[PDB]
Amino acid sequence: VVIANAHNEMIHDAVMDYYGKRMATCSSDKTIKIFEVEGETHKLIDTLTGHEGPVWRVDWAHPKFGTILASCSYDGKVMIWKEENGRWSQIAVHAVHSASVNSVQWAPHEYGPMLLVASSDGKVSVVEFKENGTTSPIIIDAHAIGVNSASWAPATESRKFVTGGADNLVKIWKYNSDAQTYVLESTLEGHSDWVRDVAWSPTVLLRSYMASVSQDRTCIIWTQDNEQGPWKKTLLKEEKFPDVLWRASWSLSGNVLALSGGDNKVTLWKENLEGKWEPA
Repeated sequence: VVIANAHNEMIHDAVMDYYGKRMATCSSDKTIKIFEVEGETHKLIDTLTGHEGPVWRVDWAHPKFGTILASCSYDGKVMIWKEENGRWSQIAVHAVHSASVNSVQWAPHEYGPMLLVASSDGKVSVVEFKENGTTSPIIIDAHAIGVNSASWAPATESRKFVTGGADNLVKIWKYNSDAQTYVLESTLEGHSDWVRDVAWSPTVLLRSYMASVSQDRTCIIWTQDNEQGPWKKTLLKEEKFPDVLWRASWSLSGNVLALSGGDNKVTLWKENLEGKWEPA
């Protein structure tokens, strides 16, 4: 179902609506594109523009609040646009960070219309969209050099999300009505280089599963069982993948690992009966 040459500039992200019927591509050309996919067809609708620097990542909001797609660019700003009347418009612009923003994912509709922003400005922001338009932002420093990922943890307070460091550190953050904002929990060390990406699973089974990919060219699957329980570092393999590792994605169900390399190859992984990993 290829959509050959969607952009002019190299593409940095390919995400779909909750109903895999409409896509969203973003590139360096500072532009994002909306799509329609059927059997093998690709209808190109609008092309989102207002981004000064290369767009990095984008994320589809839950249909619960209509059609909304958020994008983050080098321009140190993340922007969201809705699709009222089949015509794409820019609803709000979030630019609190001072430097590139490399990741932006939406919170489980349960939580609400929340967006988690992680900038290379070393900080991270949490923003929910009220009514009138003016939101109440929440920012908290998260890493030394910077921040590269900010995946969320499923619903359960009890609001958690993992961060990937520019300083090689993976962290866990849980809300706190007494602290007024998300505070640190874990600080799982493991990578020798920078944490390129970290995604948290929705697999509600007995134990929690977290993925961490990095310039150190390895994935460390962080498995923990309960509050007490510490996270068990686990090398996806006791060798190095020839190139870096940029993305890690969790399948809806069946909990399978989508590990987008850098050697330009995508690999899939599963945890056999023991607790190790194998292809698919």
